[PDB]
Amino acid sequence: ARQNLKSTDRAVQQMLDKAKREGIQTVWDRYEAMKPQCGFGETGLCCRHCLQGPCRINPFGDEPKVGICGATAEVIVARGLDRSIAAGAAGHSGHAKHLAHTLKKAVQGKAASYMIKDRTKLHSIAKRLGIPTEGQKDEDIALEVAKAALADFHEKDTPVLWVTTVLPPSRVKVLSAHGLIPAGIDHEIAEIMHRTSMGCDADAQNLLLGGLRCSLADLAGCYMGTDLADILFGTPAPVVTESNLGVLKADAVNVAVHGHNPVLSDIIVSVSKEMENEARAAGATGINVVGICCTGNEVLMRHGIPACTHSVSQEMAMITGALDAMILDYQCIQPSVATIAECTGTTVITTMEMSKITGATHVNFAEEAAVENAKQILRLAIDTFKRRKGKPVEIPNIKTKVVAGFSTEAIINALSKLNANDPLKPLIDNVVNGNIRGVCLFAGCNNVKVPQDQNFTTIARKLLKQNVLVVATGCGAGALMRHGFMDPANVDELCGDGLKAVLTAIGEANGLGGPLPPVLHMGSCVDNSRAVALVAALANRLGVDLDRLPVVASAAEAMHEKAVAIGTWAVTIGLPTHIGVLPPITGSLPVTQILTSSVKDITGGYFIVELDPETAADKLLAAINERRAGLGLPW
Amino acid sequence: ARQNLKSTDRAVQQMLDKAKREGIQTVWDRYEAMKPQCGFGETGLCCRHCLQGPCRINPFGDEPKVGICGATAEVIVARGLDRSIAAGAAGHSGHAKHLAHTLKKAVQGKAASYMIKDRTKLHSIAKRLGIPTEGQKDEDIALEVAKAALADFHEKDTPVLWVTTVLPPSRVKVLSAHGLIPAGIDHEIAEIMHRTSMGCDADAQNLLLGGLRCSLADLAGCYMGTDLADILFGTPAPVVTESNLGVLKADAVNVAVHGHNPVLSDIIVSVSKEMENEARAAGATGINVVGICCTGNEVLMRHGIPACTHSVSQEMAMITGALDAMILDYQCIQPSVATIAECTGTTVITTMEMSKITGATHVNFAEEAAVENAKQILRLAIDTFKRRKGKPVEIPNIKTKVVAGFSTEAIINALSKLNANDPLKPLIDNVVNGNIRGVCLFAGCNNVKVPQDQNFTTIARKLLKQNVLVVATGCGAGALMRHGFMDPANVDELCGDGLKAVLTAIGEANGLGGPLPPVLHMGSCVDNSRAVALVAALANRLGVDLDRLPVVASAAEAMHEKAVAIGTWAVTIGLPTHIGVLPPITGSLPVTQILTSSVKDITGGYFIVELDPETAADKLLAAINERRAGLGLPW
Ligand code: SF4
Ligand code: SF4
Ligand code: FES
Ligand code: FES
Ligand SMILES: [Fe+3]
Ligand SMILES: [Fe+3]
Repeated sequence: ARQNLKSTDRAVQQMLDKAKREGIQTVWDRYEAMKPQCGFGETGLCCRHCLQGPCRINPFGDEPKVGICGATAEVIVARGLDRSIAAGAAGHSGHAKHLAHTLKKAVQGKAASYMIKDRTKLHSIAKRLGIPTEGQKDEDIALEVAKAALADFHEKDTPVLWVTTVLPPSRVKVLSAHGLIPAGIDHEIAEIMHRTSMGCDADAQNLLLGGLRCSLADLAGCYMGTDLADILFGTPAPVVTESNLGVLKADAVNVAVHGHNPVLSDIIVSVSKEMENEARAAGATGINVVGICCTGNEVLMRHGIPACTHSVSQEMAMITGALDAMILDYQCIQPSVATIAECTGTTVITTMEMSKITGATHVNFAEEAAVENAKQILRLAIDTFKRRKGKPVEIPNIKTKVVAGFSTEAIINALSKLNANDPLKPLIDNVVNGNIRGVCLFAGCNNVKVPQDQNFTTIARKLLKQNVLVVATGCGAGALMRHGFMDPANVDELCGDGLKAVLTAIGEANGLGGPLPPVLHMGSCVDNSRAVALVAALANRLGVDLDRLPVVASAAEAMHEKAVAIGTWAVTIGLPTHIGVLPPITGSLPVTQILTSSVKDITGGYFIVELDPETAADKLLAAINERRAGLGLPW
Repeated sequence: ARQNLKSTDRAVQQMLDKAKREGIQTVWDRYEAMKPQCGFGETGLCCRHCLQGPCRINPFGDEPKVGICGATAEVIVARGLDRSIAAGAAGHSGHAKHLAHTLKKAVQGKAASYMIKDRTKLHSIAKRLGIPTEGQKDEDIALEVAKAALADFHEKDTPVLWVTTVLPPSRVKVLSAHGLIPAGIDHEIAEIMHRTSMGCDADAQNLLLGGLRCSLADLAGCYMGTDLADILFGTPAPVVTESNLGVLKADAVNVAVHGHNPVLSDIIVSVSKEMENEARAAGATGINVVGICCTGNEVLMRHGIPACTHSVSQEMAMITGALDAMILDYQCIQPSVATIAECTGTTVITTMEMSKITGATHVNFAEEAAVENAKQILRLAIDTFKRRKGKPVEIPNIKTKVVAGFSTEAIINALSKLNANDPLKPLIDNVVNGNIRGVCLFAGCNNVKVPQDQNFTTIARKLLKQNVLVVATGCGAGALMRHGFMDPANVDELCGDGLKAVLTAIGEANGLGGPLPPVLHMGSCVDNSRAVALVAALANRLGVDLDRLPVVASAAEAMHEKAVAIGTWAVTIGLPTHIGVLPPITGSLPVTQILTSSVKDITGGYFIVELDPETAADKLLAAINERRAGLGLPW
């Protein structure tokens, strides 16, 4: 088996060979077993929204041509897409809401393991929301912020403030004119589920406008999540760490935090440090916390916790034989981990009531008892380490250096070393003079249909050589970090001369041995909201709307409904947005044309669907350069 | 073509012949074109919750056996079902919320077309909710009720009051012990969409418990909808009217109200009466408003507006050639109506922003301008009548007499004529002495897979002969009314001697020429909440929980996600609940076993899946009789 056809990560390839000889089924094996996949589903031409279904429509040929109730291909495709957007928005609803309740508990004295760690961020959020701070106690300010967060989930006398206060007024005006500003986060989710149910909305344009509005409810959840996590756990600043499977250590208790919410992982990290002696009593060197997926990104960004792996290759951490525990909250966890754990010895532990996996151990994690619950969880990990005494493990000796922690505040601060009172100006100067061609955000998942990381690295290499400033989040950041794109030592190899000059000038002004890394890691998937903050700040500084900026996004290997939601809000706020996997929309040309073309006339953004990464890079460059030309700039 | 294989309604058969010779495609033709339907979808063994899909699992045989992410058949089936429940709950969220906003506007002076029509109901709801009334203005009481309604959509310091205040404390306690009381209506909908997204909840029991909780959010929406509609439009009392296509009149402007919300249809009815002279100026006798689906049920129950048709046969009203307008809000409207309108001349008019149909005319309907918007809509209808001057129409001369309007208040009042201060006692006495074997609620849709009305009438006939008191809502009530089950003249033919004696004694005490009708029409689908009120009142009077009462439900020909949600809350509140179509759960035996068996140990209710109606009737009788035996009663 040619493992490089499955993943371009050599550590993953090594574990795939191990899984094969041990007879352990992987995500790639389950994919092979699924081929050929259903063409109706692949194109979006299937509906199960009532008990008269399933209905399907032949992409081409003869009957069936229409759903039983009369639903056309346009309607069916648009309804399916809208439900995916709502599902993504719901995941970010759950995440943000979790943090809002935690902040509220903390400042009410009900969860002493949590506290206001970033007072400056708290006050800045309060001011943005219009909440008074002068003469007010921090705990009361925080209580008001938490109440405002929770209020954005339902209808009230104002729209969703985590949309209207985070985008420039001109953008809010454009969106309002089209009826696209959400009334409430969970309100929009419910309205999508209603309008897409049988015998309701049956006009493609109307349905898709609803989807754009629900995508902004998702944006609000993301931005709220980042805001609240920064208050509770600290705003990221530049950090140095490592990534890939080689960060596991045979002589340590290896504990992966996996899922999404720092409410959980942040405490695991702090408590693990207090349990060092207890781990040593058990014959370990200590507890080695490592990250998977977004919650890994959260603790990487804030604490420099090394990232083990991401997304599609998550099972491979277990295959090493050295993963003593995998601590889960929710989202993007392959439920296969629960059965693979039987083979590998790993203790898989769920912690949230709405996210259990048959065969896992469930240990409820209450914010009110976070430290004690964390100790219980970590003691299971220690017991597991003891059980593998004398057992061979195979940790690929493969890892990269990673510089990360580029929050928007961190980026502005780094730039301020070149211009203290106008920090964005040096960036803009270099866009204008051509040293920086534009900005591309890589975001989102890996997808088993695409050799792992192949689209991210192929596109990033082409853009970097063309002097594009590249930023990344989520498992896109994960892909790029595992392939060396966050190691400043690789700037000479990867970057165009203009971009190199800029990364070097900024790094040198920040007292570094040299440049910023080739790609700036802006955090987890909710932290795509940080990229919004940066872009909106640039828009405001320039006095133009986001759809005039040379900024694009690429979900190069997208998988989750959350990726569909984020991609859709990227388009809604005005960005050309690449998706590198086939979305289930191709069964309807009219829907495809709306999403890739006519939406430009509504929001200024648009999707670029392109499965070939070299071609995608060309299309992204063309989009950046069109923006440059629109600003009167050379390109 | 043997049209009786499609529908057992002779008026529908006649219109099917007309559609055939005119080449107009119908729902039955679109169904035929869809055969054979996908077996993966039919069994629930398909997942499209991420862009790695579509995934499927062979019901039997070889691979694929598991989803790409590791999702088992149990997980996939349970996640799909949970999303259907959430979608149903969302439709009732939208409906109830619409009414809450309307009530609020009315009493704030912003929508003068609306008012408090049922003051007694307003005060009784206030008291149930714990809202003070003494010394308070009606408008302020109503404002508090509307605010309480809107508050139940989100988390707050109390659970959903439209669950906890409408079920007996012992039932609330059972549900609370299992964590099943909703925190907020839209909150639960969003949590379902989150937990069922990729890489989240992956334990069938955990998922299904979540579904039961979300079904109670649906119950709350239903009960809220009925409560608010009764306040605004009046609580139904016994009425006499007619049903089936023969209620259309060639010499009148025929206007169908179709969809769900009385906010719209109630005004159409009142305004149509004011426009009689304008219709006569146009050469009509007047405006003949007729009902389709639930909004038809709403105006039938309150005003005796005749019901034209229901559910699967809705297109047939248009095929007569005499339907001048079809006025739509949302839900259960086949979008085919928009294209069929081109052939038939009918003006199809949408009115709600989130429910448009390509090719229809959209006329926005604002509560703030209800009368003017209604006149605009009706003037389109009048213009349409004028266009068919001299054109032959074919209205089947087929209709039945219908006695309806049996709200729970109406039922209690009718019983009170036998016992003024203990109205429920005569009903209970007759259950105990065997004159009434038990109670069966028929609810829900028709479904093109089942010859229209065949399950409803077959099951009802068997139960009535066995002295079961039958009540009905929605298009189940529609089926039964179109086949004569709401005409008291048919009591001798249909009813067992015991039931006849009871219906006669109650009717005679209410001053009738004779009995109540064979089946009691309790209203629209949200008015399934009326049946809950009745059953809960019986439970409270007897001092036992609902799962000890000889009461069952049958969604004999279910279709919509709303039917799945209602069926699931029927089970959750403790009822044996029949479904007469194949739900997409058979691909997982463990899920099937939970829903049809082990859930008894949680809530006392359970599903009875049975496609053969004679067998379903036997199973329903067995369930009733088991309840009788549990109470120590003969059977
Ligand atoms: S909603 Fe329409 S297209 Fe979808 S399953 Fe039902 S009948 Fe088929
Ligand atoms: S969630 Fe799992 S089972 Fe569903 S489509 Fe994605 S990979 Fe397949
Ligand atoms: S027919 Fe395959 S996804 Fe429905
Ligand atoms: S394979 Fe047919 S419903 Fe998906
Ligand atoms: Fe993530
Ligand atoms: Fe209905």
